[PDB]
Amino acid sequence: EELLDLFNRQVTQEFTASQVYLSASIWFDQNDWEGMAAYMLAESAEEREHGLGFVDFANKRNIPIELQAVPAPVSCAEWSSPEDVWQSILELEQANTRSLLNLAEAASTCHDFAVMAFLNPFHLQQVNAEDKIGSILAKVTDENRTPGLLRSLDVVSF
Amino acid sequence: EELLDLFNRQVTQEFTASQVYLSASIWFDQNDWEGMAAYMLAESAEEREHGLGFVDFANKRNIPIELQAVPAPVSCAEWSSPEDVWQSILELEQANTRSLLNLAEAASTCHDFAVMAFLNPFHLQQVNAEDKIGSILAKVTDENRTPGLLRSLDVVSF
Amino acid sequence: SEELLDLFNRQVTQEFTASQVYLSASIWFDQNDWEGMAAYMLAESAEEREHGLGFVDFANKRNIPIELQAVPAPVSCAEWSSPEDVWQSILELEQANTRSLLNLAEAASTCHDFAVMAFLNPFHLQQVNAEDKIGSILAKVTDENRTPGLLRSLD
Amino acid sequence: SEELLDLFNRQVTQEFTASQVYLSASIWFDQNDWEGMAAYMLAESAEEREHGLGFVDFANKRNIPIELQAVPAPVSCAEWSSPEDVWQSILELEQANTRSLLNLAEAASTCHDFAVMAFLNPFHLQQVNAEDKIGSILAKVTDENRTPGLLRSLDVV
Amino acid sequence: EELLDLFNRQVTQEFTASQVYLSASIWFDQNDWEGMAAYMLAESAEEREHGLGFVDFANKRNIPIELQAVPAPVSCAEWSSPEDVWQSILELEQANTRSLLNLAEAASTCHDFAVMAFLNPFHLQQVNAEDKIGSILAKVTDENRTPGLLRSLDVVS
Amino acid sequence: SEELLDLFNRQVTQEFTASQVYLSASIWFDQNDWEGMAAYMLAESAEEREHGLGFVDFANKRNIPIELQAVPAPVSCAEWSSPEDVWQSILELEQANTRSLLNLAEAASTCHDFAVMAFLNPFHLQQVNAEDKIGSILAKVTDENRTPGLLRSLDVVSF
Ligand SMILES: [Fe+3]
Ligand SMILES: [Fe+3]
Ligand SMILES: [Fe+3]
Ligand SMILES: [Fe+3]
Ligand SMILES: [Fe+3]
Ligand SMILES: [Fe+3]
Repeated sequence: EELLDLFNRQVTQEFTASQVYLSASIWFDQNDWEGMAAYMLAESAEEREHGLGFVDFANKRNIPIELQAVPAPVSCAEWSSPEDVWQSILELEQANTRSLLNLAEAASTCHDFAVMAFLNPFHLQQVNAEDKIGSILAKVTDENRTPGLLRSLDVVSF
Repeated sequence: EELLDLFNRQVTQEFTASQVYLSASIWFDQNDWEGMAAYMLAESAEEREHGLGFVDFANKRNIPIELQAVPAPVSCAEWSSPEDVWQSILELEQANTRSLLNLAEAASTCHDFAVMAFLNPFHLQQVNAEDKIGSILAKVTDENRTPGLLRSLDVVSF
Repeated sequence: SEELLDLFNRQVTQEFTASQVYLSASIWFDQNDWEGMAAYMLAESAEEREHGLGFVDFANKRNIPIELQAVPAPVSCAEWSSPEDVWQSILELEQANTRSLLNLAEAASTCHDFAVMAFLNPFHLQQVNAEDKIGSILAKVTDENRTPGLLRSLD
Repeated sequence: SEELLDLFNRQVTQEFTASQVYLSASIWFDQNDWEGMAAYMLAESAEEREHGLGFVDFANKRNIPIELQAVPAPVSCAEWSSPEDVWQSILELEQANTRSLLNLAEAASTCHDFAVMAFLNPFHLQQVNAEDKIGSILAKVTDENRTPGLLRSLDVV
Repeated sequence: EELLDLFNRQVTQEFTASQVYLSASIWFDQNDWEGMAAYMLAESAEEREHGLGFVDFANKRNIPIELQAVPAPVSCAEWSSPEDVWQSILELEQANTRSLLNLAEAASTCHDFAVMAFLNPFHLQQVNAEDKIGSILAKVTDENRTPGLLRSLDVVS
Repeated sequence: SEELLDLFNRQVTQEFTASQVYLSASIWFDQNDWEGMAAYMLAESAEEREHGLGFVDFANKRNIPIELQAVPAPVSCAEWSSPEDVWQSILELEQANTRSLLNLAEAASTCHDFAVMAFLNPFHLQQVNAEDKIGSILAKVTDENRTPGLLRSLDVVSF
């Protein structure tokens, strides 16, 4: 079953994203962006919570879950500035949205109304996540035009 | 794109509805039905809030909103009793409902799960609204069979 | 449209039917001195009645004619002889409850009745939880009843 | 004795029957935009079910075997055309409810079943109150319904 | 009466300004200036409240009100930066002020003391509004001389 | 010190690996209607992840570069068929967690890295408590499961 493999994968995607968020916190912390680091860390925990929510529903609905490996984050090796980090995070959220939409498609094809109902809050959370990340990225990109100015986004606002 | 156009039209319909409700408040106040007036004023505000909720979601989801003219209400030229006003308000809500349904249809066809999730509470609200306005119109039509009687219940209820 | 309106009317019957079966289970348990299991069944009986009354309220608001049907006599109680038999029947009840909701949602879907489908969502998720809760209780009951008297300690 | 046990089972059914009849009254009232009277009937529907539950509880304690019967479909609601028709059916229902409790009490009395007679006492008094209140409402409805629209006033109370 | 047509006009002008504020909110939100967007959204609501205030007064004083179309905001098509938006909003407020002054003019010629009294707080509100928009626009125009810096006005409020 | 810097990195991986193993135990228990044991495992999964994050934080402060590695898929779950099997695996996991900390501490001792040793101290004591508590639960489980049904009683009662 496709629906069931995709549900598994979704758990994996949430934990993958949690680890990518953690990688972002690390790069920020190492480069003394403690505000952006705390934001990424908080998002890491929340992504893990989403994974757990998927796990709990699957268990209730007798969808067998077998935990997969959580792949090592790869984009950190390339990051040179906060702009690069926030852009990777945007891509991560876009990919998170795409995987949920694929899972919803499979559910819709199966007439699985319970799964579709379960996913609705996630669909709306993704809209809010891509908007928030996108907006932060816009701010960072604008402020990084003047040397040192972005270092005030961090200290003040986050 | 059909879903962008319909999403924009939904915004217009909410604000059109807001103005129609305001027109109703005005007719009521000018004819000394202050309770019925207060109710229409409350609704006018709430319809505008729905509109703002659509705009907010559209902004987040990158659906470009271009605000359109809000047309002049016209039913208020033909009103001559409260019954006429409540009947037009029922028909407004029926058109608000139809319009949400067209939107949902477009989103369904596009497999736009986030838009469909967003609309759900509005579908349920429209059930409530058509029911509440139907009920008031029934009461108005019944009480208006005895002279003076309708007036005694603007003054009490509302 | 006719099919959707009659399935909605028959969902009310299903909810009340399930209420009565829960009540039946409560009775068997009380008669056989399982007051803890009887209390649980009595609470679910009230809750299934409330679900019915939710369906009724919604139909009234959406102008779906409701005509209340006979609520059938519960019949599994004639054959229950252990708690296990009762909880197995309640599990079957919930699985049937789930299928009737899914059929209704299937007819709404066909009719493009977005409002009805939205109404049903919380109920689909409630049935997921109900089947899981019942299934778990039955697993426990089945395991504990392997030793004489032990199940009496769960109650 | 057999007859007493029969009648006790029956009473449970009668309570749940009346619960459904009150629900049918709520429905007709809601459908016809009498939300106040519909609220009233809904609350009574709940209450009748609680009475039935109290009989089941007692029977279980006293080892009167109960076996739940079908709850018949309400029938009056097909022919109601105005609130007067509904309140009239509900008065009859309560009148019927009183008769079955009195019959059950007769059977208990013949058996010298003092515990059953004691259990029934608060219900006999509740039935007096119920018939009084329903009768009183029916009287208002029937009076106020002589002026078009005036009964809609009662409902907003 | 010109006095009556101008009073109706004024309602349309308050609602037009509400819609124009809403269009500025949208442009800001779409361009990730969430602080400016919130500010414009609150002003949109307040202009609607002013309109509603004129409507209520007109009803009380038997000034027949007939609601006009609220035209579509047009400046938003050409905005490219926050400076452009704020400049349009200043122009809206200036227009808002002239219209109130024209209404007061008509009221004065008619010796309509009640309308003049009703308008007093709005005249003083407009002085405040022009001053406040003018001051934000001066900050915006100054800060936008250094790339990124304006993005700090938004974030700090 | 590269040995030190690698072992520290590997310790993060070990804490997150343990987090996932505890999640897998939680899942087994839930699937098999042991909701009390499943809650306990879930709690422990969060706690191990917290330890991992504490090691990350200290590394960042101390300029020990952390590069996150793959967190391996739990595999003991395939073999579990009773709660005893699950708790046995979790004992062995903790024993492994203990050995990894001790090896890290050895490396820090060789390097005279007093700050790393001081940092590890609370974890060494936590590991004593952890092994003791899992070992104790495993003893109870093993005893109660000698009578059919009895172990259920103590998922539902206790936990
Ligand atoms: Fe997520
Ligand atoms: Fe609306
Ligand atoms: Fe149910
Ligand atoms: Fe009764
Ligand atoms: Fe103004
Ligand atoms: Fe650890």
